[PDB]
Amino acid sequence: SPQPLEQIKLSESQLSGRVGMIEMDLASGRTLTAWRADERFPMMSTFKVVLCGAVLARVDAGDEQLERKIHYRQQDLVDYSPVSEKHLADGMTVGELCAAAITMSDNSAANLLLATVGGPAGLTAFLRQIGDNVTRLDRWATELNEALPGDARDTTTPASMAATLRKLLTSQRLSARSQRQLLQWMVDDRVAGPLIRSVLPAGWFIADKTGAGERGARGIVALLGPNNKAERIVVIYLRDTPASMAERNQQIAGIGAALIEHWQR
Ligand SMILES: OC[C@H]1O[C@H](O[C@H]2[C@H](O)[C@@H](O)[C@H](OCCCCCCC3CCCCC3)O[C@@H]2CO)[C@H](O)[C@@H](O)[C@@H]1O
Ligand SMILES: *C(=O)/C=C/NCC(O)CC=O
Repeated sequence: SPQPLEQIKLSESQLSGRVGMIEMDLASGRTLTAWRADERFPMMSTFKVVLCGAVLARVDAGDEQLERKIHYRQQDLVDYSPVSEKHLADGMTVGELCAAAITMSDNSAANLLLATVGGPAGLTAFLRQIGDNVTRLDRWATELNEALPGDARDTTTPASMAATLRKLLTSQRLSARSQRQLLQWMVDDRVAGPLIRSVLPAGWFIADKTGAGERGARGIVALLGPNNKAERIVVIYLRDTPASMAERNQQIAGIGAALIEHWQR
């Protein structure tokens, strides 16, 4: 594979879409590779990691409990609720809802959690509280993936999302237990984790949350590194490409291949 930046450019050319990417040292925040890092991209389901960061902050403050059982109804369900549709009778705990939202991309679980933090506006206020003045959530689970051209709703930038993920996982804004929990939910992703491991060389750590939307929108927020360590945050978003899901997945994997082959920088 060519150098990371060269591969990212080739991906735009081949997809006829915009790619946004940041490679950041998790421990220090040093930005290593950046491309359209300050441009806007729909977050799609990747917003679920920030959502659970807001939930964890409420737990730390004594305003929420991961054990709290939420009983919900069938009319509360939205498109794609693999886990939540199975618990209409017994409900799910707040912690279970976060595991479902992050590890299975369960949309109803995400919406139930979103309401507890004050809806899209409340999650946006949490982002401003931790110093992210760019990322914004405006709609609910299904509707936020529309990715209309030029629509700033439900967007982030690679740079803001990477900085926000680092703040949630390592800045001590969240308690030690909460930082560990958020990381473990990413490590446990069932949608893409196993698939990524199947193509990663031996020795590489992966934790992640992916997302997809209209007009080719696709994205992943991840922790990656050799020697089985979460060395760097890697955020890649794609938008406005007519390419098949398979080719968008392949182009993202290709950027990963470039990073892996040329990791020392
Ligand atoms: O010399 C480096 C490596 O070259 C190949 O590894 C390939 C691997 O066989 C292929 O499957 C992968 O595709 C890339 C898979 C990327 C997976 C996901 C990346 C995500 C993770 C973080 C966020 C963005 C993308 O590339 C590597 C590097 O060329 C060899 O198979 C491997 O033994 C060797 O150690
Ligand atoms: C999180 O990103 C959920 C996205 N749902 C929309 C789709 O999966 C459709 C992608 O083509």
